[PDB]
Amino acid sequence: MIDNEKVTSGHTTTTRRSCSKVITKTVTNADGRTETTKEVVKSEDGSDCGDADFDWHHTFPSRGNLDDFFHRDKDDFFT
Repeated sequence: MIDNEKVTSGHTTTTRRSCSKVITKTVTNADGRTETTKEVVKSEDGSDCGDADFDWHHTFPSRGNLDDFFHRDKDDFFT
């Protein structure tokens, strides 16, 4: 119903790399259409953002959850 993409309000993100940021949105429409938006950017230096990694992401067919937890942030205990 409502064949129209919502306004999709969101920070739209801006910084990538300094923190782990992976954006994959794959839309499969049984009508025969298929678009794939993929953007993997992982800090190539250091690798320690948000006390570990800002946002985790994962790989969903279209949308539903990150199989992790957005805004991830916690102390890695102490080896």
